[PDB]
Amino acid sequence: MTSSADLTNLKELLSLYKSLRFSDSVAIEKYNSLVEWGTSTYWKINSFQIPDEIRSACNKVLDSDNGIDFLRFVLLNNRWIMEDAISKYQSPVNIFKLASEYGLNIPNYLEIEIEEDTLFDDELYSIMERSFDDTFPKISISYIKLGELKRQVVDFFKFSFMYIESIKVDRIGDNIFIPSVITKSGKKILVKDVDHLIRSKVREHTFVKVKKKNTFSILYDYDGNGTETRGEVIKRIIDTIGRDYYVNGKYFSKVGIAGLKQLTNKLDINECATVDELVDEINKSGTVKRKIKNQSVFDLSRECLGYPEADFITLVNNMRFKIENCKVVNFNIENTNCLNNPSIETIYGNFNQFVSIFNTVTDVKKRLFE
Amino acid sequence: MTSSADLTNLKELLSLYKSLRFSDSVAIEKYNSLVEWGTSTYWKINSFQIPDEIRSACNKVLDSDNGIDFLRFVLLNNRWIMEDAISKYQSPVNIFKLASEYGLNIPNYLEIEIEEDTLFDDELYSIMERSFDDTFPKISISYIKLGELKRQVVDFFKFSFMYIESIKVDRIGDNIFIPSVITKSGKKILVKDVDHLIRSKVREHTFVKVKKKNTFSILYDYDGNGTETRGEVIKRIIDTIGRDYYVNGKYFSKVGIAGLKQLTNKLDINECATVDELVDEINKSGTVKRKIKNQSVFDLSRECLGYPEADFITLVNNMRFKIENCKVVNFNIENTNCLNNPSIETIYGNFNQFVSIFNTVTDVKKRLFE
Repeated sequence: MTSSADLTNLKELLSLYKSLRFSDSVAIEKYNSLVEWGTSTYWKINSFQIPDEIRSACNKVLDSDNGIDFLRFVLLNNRWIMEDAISKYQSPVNIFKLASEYGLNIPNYLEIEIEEDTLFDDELYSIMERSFDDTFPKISISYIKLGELKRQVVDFFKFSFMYIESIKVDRIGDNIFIPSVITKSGKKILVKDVDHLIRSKVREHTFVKVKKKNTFSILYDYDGNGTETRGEVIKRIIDTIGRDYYVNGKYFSKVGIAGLKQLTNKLDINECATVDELVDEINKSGTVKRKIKNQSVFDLSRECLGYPEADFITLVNNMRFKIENCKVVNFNIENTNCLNNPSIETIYGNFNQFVSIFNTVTDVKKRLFE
Repeated sequence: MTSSADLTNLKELLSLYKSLRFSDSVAIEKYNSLVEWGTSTYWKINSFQIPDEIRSACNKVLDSDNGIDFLRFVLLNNRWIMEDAISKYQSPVNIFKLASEYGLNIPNYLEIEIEEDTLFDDELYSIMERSFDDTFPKISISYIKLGELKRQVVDFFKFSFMYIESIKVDRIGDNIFIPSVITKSGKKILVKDVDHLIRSKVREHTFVKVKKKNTFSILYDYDGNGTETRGEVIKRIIDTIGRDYYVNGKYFSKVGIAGLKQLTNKLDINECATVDELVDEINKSGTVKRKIKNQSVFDLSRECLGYPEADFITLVNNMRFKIENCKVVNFNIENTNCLNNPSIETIYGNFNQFVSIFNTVTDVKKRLFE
């Protein structure tokens, strides 16, 4: 009832099971048939970097069914609100509960049992809309029918032209802000990130397409006559936001102790909340002092920010400056073409942080070999 | 006067000279200094596939000075008209003469000796414009100052709105055509390739931007409100050109014996100008007959055209057909979304050739095992 034949079949399963990733075709078809046979005899056979707070719970709930290949999160308001995962056999009904058990933000799952496949209308979405209470701006009303791995998607909306007057920031978390487009008619409009704002060509004192929906209203993508190149937009908005914010990831952040933070990082020392604490920690560290001594404020304050080696220079050589006491007080870029390079604008938006850490390292280097 | 030291220096030059491609930095700086020393002691230390007619002469004239890293050709009217090459020390004055000696099309080099760097005006370009006699549509008036590796570029022009009425082909070579936009005012307008035409939202019976210049007038790129997706354009133009042309490279070509040509290619046989010659050559070839027998007209007439394996199917499954005697007489695609894929439109434009070779292989397979 157990022979050598089954042994041979399972041996081939053994050998090619973890060569399945890139096997040859006959192996994959044989495996489809041998998972078949063994199951009745042997019973076993555009998103970006999500930091770890979510990846831990992801690693747990992916153990709930090995058909799960990814998890689908909506990033909103600096929150990862899962809605489902790409599973092959497990209906997400356990999955959102699990993700709730593992610290993943889930929505208010108010799913009307649908018998006949239908698309929702005025009430059919409105009433669920009240019942949802989405402090998160999620506008896709989708219903999962259990028995499938897809969904029914309903959403209705208008669009018009709104007259912007100015652009703002709005704190949403720790030191983090978003743009709230302010209109000549006293209304605020939302966007997703900084790059949504950029892509829009958003400026002041004109009309633009906006998609108006009842619970939320979102600044509509762009469709018009674009002659205003990207760099001009980047420069304009970087000035408009103010000189106190740099751009971290999808968001802003004020310049502050994070400079001392990164710097203490780069020199293998303890956290120093103030500057004299820093100079002390350096001074007692003969190696850190002696490895500052050989360097320049410029090379060091750019190595503490990881700009690659060179294109930094194509930037630097494109602006004029204002210095006293060997210390930057002002600066301004005058040729805007370089910003049209991708690797360039990531450095440009991230500049005021570099200026500040530069002044700081200047000061410590002055007072240390003082 | 020759010692062991020089031996050591040249040995390092020897070792790292052809590691220079990806050496480490000290090696490259040492090499900069040792090319220096040895030269006084040892005296030695968006273009696409250009077919070989030009690459042979390229390989010769790149031997004229090893500072030459590429050659810059302007492709025009199915001709590779060189204008210079990226040389580091050799002024192109010998290079265009060389390229003339090796069968490379050169322009009419009428260069006014400039003393003071200046930009040309009405006469200053016009007179040279007559003297040039460019049966090729090259509009860049650039002057090389000898003593540099750059140029002075002058060109002035207007633009307006022209009312197209229809679109045409125009034979330029062997079996090759171009589009000549025909306007409601009886004028013809030029373009570079098919893709210029595509990325031009070109249709019938409306106004579009055109850049008007004295000797040539060129259909201006697009800048307007684009809501008409790419696939719709592809379909429209493929129909407009006619059912007798497929798209080879940047150009068109009539369907014809090239089918028999490619087919004879794929089956390792002699050229057969007519179909019965073909059936004979197959019939006497027992191996070729016997390797047709196992196949299907479809798989074979798609292998003779190299469509990869699969997306062909996403195409095929998107159109309706018209067959008699197991032989396609008509077809028409009804879902246009797939054309927005790049690998898809290259197959779509190249279709009528496939239809024709399909009918042919059907016929030979019928008459052979007849």
